[PDB]
This record gives sequence, C-alpha cells and structure tokens, in this order.
Amino acid sequence: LNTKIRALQGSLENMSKLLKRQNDILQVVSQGWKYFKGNFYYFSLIPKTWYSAEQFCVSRNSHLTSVTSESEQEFLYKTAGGLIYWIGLTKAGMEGDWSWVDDTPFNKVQSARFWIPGEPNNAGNNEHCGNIKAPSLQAWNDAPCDKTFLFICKRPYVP
Amino acid sequence: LNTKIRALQGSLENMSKLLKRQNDILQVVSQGWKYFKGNFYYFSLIPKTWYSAEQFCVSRNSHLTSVTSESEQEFLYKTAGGLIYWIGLTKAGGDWSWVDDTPFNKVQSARFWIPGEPNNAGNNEHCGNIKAPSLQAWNDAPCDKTFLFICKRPYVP
Amino acid sequence: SDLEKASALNTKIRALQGSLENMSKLLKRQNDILQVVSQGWKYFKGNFYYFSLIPKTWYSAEQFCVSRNSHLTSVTSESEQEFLYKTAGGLIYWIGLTKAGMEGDWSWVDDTPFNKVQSARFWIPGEPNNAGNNEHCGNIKAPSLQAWNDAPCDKTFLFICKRPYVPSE
Ligand SMILES: [Ca+2]
Ligand SMILES: [Ca+2]
Ligand SMILES: [Ca+2]
Repeated sequence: LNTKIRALQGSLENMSKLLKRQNDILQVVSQGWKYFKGNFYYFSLIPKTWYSAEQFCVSRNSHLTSVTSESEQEFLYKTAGGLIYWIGLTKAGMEGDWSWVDDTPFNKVQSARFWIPGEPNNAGNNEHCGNIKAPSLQAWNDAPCDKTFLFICKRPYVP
Repeated sequence: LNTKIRALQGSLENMSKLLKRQNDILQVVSQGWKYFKGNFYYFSLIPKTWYSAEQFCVSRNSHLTSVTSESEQEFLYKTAGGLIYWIGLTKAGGDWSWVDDTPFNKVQSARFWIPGEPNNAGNNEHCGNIKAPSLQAWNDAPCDKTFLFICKRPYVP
Repeated sequence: SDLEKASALNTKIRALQGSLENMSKLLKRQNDILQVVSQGWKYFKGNFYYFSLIPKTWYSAEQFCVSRNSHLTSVTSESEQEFLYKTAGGLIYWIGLTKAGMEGDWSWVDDTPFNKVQSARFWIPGEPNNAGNNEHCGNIKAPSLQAWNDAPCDKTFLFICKRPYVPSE
C-alpha cells in the first residue's frame, strides 16, 4: 500500500543520478571538450611536437589519449575527421616496444588491427611516436616525435 | 488518494523520457556534432570536393544536408559562421535536387540563393554550398571545388 | 499511529511534488544550455561564448557579435580569464578590450567596469605597449593568465563573443 511511495522516491532518485551525470558531462563538453564512454577528450587547434603536446595535455590534467578498445579507436578516428592527431603512442624501454604515455598497458594483440597496413615502418629509423592518420579502424602511423601535429588529450570522467 | 499518486507517476515517467532524450543529444553533440530541431549536423574541419564530402557523410550514416525550412536555413548560415560549406544541392537532369532525396521545392528555394545565383559560372557549376552570412546564402559552384561541408542525419531515440 | 501515518504520508507526497517540479525546472536549464551548445557555442558559469571560425577586424568583430545578440567578451574574474585562454587553444582571439584613442583609458565594449588593478595581471608582461601608437584594441594571445596583447584594431583575428545565459523559464 505504501510500497508505491517508496518506488516513486526511487525513480526520482535514479532520475536525479542521471541528471547529475549529464550535467557533469555537459559542463565539460561546454568548454570545447569531447566525451565518450567515461572519458573526456580534447582535440587541439594548434599543432605541437609529441612531447610538447604531452606537456600541454598534462597542464590540462590529462594525457595524450590511449586506445583501449575498438569502440574507442572508432570514436577517435571518426572524431579526428580526416585530420592527423598525435596520440599517446610512443616507444619506450630498451626494446623499442610501443607504449601509452598515460601508462595503459599496450595491447599488442588487439592493436594489430589499428595500424595502417604496412605501419609501423619506422621510416628513416626515426619514427618513435604514433599518430592517428587514416580515416579507418586501421588509422595509426609511426612518425618522428619532433614533427608537429594536432593532438588529442584524454582524461577520465570523475564524480 | 491513488488519484493524485498516478499523477506523480505520470509526470515522473514524462521527465524520464525528457531526460533520456537530452542524453541522446548530449551523446552525439559530445562527438563534435551539432543538433537542431530533430536533426544532427556535422560541420567538417576538413575540406573536400562535393563527391568526397558525400561519401564522407554516407560513411557516417548521413548525407550532405538538405534544407527544408527557413528555420533550418538560418541555423545553417549562422552556424557556418562565415565559412563556406558544401550542402546536399546538386543538379540532375539539369534540375536542382537534394542528394538525400528530400523533394526539392523550386519556390521555397528561390529565397535561399545569393542574389544573382545560381549563375552557372563557366557552365560547370552543378553543386551547391552555403556561402553568404544570411538567409540568401547558397552559391552554385563546380562539384570539384574543395570546401568544408555539412552532414545531416535524423535524431532517433 | 493512524494520525501520524497520515501526516508523514502527506509531508512525503508534498515533498515528491516539490522535487518533481524542481527537477522539471532543472531539465529546462539543461535544455537551454544544450540547445545553444548544440549550435557551436560554448558555455561557462552563466555565460555563453562564441569562438569565431572566421577572422575579422576589431570593429567588425564587435559588429558580428551584436548581430548574434552579444558583445566581444569582457573578463570579470580569474576563473573567466583561465576559461578564455585555455579554450583559446593557442589561437589568438580579439576580446572586448578597447582604448579610447591615444592616451585614452582601457575599457570593455560590453560596459563591464574596467578594473585597472586586477587587469594588471592579465596582460602579457610588457603590454600594453602600444607599438606604433597604433594599438587601440586587445586580444587573447598567450596561453596563460597573463594573456592580453594590445594590437592595431584593423588587424584581423578570430574573436570571442559573450552573452549572459538568461533562462527561458
Ligand atoms: Ca610510418
Ligand atoms: Ca555561382
Ligand atoms: Ca602590443
């Protein structure tokens, strides 16, 4: 008999929770940032070298974006919209293994589908950073870290 | 009594629907798209020829935008903000038509052209773009010119 | 107790009514902001901003703003300065800074009072420098709180419009 009121309060409370999330996302997207599945992304307007871009991303409480899933890869290459963007792709260690600067473990197995066919070709033996280039799932290219490009920052949505 | 309870019930499910709808819009706008009156719009950062622009829209499950109302025309010219954008205008005969198969209204469209256009300059201007910062915004240009472009796709919850 | 059960139940129903109506109000605010943001504008703390895509002279930039029911943006706080320079993304944008000719004081085109004290820390070090006795306008230039440069008003830059969010209630 009273179970009705309890349930109303409940829907209202869940409604409240969703309004809170949308609001938080809106305040951020309102400031020229993008948003996708738990993360905020910034697509720069000015080109930088890989490291200056990273340094910039850090100054905005984020990192050059990592890619952790196929849906994220697809969001990135689609939002990139034909323009080329530095991402968190960079060689580290004494092995020249690829890595994410934000320290996401690099998924070798899954990443295979994310490279432009033929890349990374390490041209000139001087291509130790990665960018998003092609308008396809197979989007990544290795390029010299000192070349300037637009870049993409990423930081997690946190209540 | 129950009378006023199902009232709260109703208004509550109505907001839920309203909130869901705002989320749908937020999600797409969060991916760099625009929204206006039941349609999503994409104003590109990259310029392309008309043909390549359309392929680009198709690959995003949309089409170069049509224009169905002065209201839409105003949203488009304002948002273009002084830049030139390919839209879904193309010849087919040679009558003008919308690439998304929206029926082209000669009469309504008469008002949307820049004064003096379509001038078919060089006799090779078979595509349309938004150029002037006003309701009279469209110019016809050669399909091979490379301009920014605008995609359109319906909002569906 | 049957009397207390009635009281409680009622106060709770009145409460739900209060909240449901408040929520409706908050969805409307969400919708106001969303509609404008969905249209290429930005939003920050009670104000909408337009970061232009096309460059203009200072006077022509202001003119455009007026046509979109706004003005070249003023800077009223550190928080707004930071929002502006960070959102500028490294690009140069005209703002509402304007000097009354030679030896004139600096003012805001939207009539916001100019805080000579505060403003000191918003200029790039060394500005305003009036290079050429020509620079009667201000722009956001450097990616820092010390961001402002004075430049000749006939230079063409991208520009930033600003207008208050006034709820449609
Ligand atoms: Ca390469
Ligand atoms: Ca023409
Ligand atoms: Ca100066």
